[PDB]
Amino acid sequence: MVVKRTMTKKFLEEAFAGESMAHMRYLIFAEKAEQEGFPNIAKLFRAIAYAEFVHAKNHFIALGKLGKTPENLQMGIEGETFEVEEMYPVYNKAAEFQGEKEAVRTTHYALEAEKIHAELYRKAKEKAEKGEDIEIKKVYICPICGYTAVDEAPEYCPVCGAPKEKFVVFE
Amino acid sequence: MVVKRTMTKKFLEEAFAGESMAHMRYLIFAEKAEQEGFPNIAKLFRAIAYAEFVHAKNHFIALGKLGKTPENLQMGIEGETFEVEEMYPVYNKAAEFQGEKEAVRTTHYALEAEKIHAELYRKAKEKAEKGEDIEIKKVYICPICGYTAVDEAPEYCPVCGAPKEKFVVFE
Amino acid sequence: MVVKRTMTKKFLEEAFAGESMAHMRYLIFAEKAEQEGFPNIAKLFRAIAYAEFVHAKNHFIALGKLGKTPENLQMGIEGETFEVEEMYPVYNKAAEFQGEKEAVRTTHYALEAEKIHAELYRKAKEKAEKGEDIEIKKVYICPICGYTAVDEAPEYCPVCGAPKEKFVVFE
Amino acid sequence: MVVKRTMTKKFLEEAFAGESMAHMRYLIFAEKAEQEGFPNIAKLFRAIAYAEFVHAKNHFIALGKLGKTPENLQMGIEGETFEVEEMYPVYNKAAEFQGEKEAVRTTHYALEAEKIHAELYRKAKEKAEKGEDIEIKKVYICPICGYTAVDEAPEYCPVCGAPKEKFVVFE
Ligand SMILES: [Fe+3]
Ligand SMILES: [Fe+3]
Ligand SMILES: [Fe+3]
Ligand SMILES: [Fe+3]
Ligand SMILES: [Fe+3]
Ligand SMILES: [Fe+3]
Ligand SMILES: [Fe+3]
Ligand SMILES: [Fe+3]
Ligand SMILES: [Fe+3]
Ligand SMILES: [Fe+3]
Repeated sequence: MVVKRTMTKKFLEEAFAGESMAHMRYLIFAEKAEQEGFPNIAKLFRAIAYAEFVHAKNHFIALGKLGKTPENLQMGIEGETFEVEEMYPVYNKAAEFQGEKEAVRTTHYALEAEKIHAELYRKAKEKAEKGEDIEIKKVYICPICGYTAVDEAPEYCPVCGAPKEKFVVFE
Repeated sequence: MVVKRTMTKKFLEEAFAGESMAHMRYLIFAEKAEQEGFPNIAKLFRAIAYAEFVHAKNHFIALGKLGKTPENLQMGIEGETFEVEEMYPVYNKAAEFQGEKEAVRTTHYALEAEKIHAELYRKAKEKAEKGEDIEIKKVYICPICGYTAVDEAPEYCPVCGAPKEKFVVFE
Repeated sequence: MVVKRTMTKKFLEEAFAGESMAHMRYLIFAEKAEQEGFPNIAKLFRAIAYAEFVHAKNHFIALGKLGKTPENLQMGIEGETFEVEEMYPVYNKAAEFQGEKEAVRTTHYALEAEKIHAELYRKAKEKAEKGEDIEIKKVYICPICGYTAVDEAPEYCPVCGAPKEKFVVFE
Repeated sequence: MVVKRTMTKKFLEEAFAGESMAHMRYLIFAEKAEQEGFPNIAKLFRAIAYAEFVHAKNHFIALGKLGKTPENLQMGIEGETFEVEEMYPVYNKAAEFQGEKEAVRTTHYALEAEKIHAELYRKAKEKAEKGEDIEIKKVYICPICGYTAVDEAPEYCPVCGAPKEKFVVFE
């Protein structure tokens, strides 16, 4: 059963946030580990990242935030709406005011790529509240700007300008 | 250049935290979607999670926290030590005092399964600054509690008693 | 009109928190300043603390949480209930587990003296929704572990045992 | 002895923040209460606010953040520098971007009056490390924009435009 007392709820939320941070950091370290002359350290990094994922999933289930697929899609829709309507524009404008190139560039990349996720989730929710699965194949993702390309893949990136060969395929 | 202003650094740290949380949530959503008759929505969730990973990696690179393997290995060691020694016993004590079965069980699993990551990382560091690669193969991870079993794997999980075949191998 | 946007609401809440912390810090600084040989620096600290109070009051008015007293007492009642019931026992248990004399002593002084505020506020609210002011006089307070003594004053503080002459009277 | 373990430090810092918030809220409620037909409610509000101040002071001393006046003034100097350089300009620009009148007005009042506090603290500090007290009298504070006037007080407020009769005297 979901926890009700406030303090244990706060503690579990903080634990989930920490475990997610740890898993993401380990994933980031693994890429550089495999990019250097130590191919077998990325194995350990990915295994322990999976362990942190398991811990975070256990914490998430403990709070009882998981339901059916339509509710998960609704939560994703709300999260995506908050990430490209309120947070990122303000962060980009603050970074412009303070005058630093890297933060402005990163938020520029992240600001223009999040507008599609909400549409995809809404389509999935409209097609999932009845008993049927959507049709999709060979989703392309950029490794430099995170740009969701569905089915067809543009020859060059309309955000950074990377060639189509550089993309990663999820099928 | 690395971000030196305080407000932009705080903004980017919060954005990194949000992206990591979103990526973890999307991975959990995909895991749930595989369990129902929607194999394609799991693909969509995985692709969007990889996009969130790219966003968070760009945010992490902007802050300049990434370097060579010894430094991020030491960072992982510090994080694991902090997680095992201080936070988890306190959370377990608080959950025991308030009296939630789920929080106590999850914290018990976490504090009993997280003890080996620090030792593994500590050993690995003193070989990744001289120039060689670690000799570890075929790592095992439990899918319920998450206990890193290196090379050989026990017949049953000492923490939860899961069968051997349930283990997720990495090689 | 009240502030409706989420991001700027969060910004104003954080600013209010910072102003309150600064005002508390200045009020604490003034007491030590007057304890030494500088009676004018205490005056400067008091004036600057009042300026911070004005800032925080403006921030509070902007967010729109201040209104008529009959409904205003409810926020204080809820805050006192949360402080006495949930937050403080957990902190006391954690400080006992980690083993710090100062934290345990401070929490023990805290939870045992915060119990009367909720009762006083409930009585004030249920006597003050008809247009009449409550009949109360000479509220006493201990200067070490403040225990809200109403009207009459005990000879010694039941919590710390301080003499009666040290009580700070309000009239 | 100062608290050294991390979790107790976090808990005590959160408690201090909560107590400061409670004190400020109670002060504002008292000021509203005395503005209407109930005079004696403000007495109770101010008494319990003093109790919250005592609790916050105990928590602050527990973390051992208090020293002599020379070093005490440094914390105020740094706080004012951060408040007037980083936080308020960014908050004002964000409020301008989102387009709300109240937040822009409050931040405009706040950012134009905090520049003199750092100078006052520095002037007090240079005279404090030698062993003597500064000379100051009749400090005026505006009650609708927080504006520190030293000795002489202008006829009209150069920020809001209030007459010099409305000010409050801190002697
Ligand atoms: Fe963990
Ligand atoms: Fe996103
Ligand atoms: Fe791209
Ligand atoms: Fe297990
Ligand atoms: Fe301020
Ligand atoms: Fe209280
Ligand atoms: Fe007492
Ligand atoms: Fe209180
Ligand atoms: Fe200030
Ligand atoms: Fe003014």
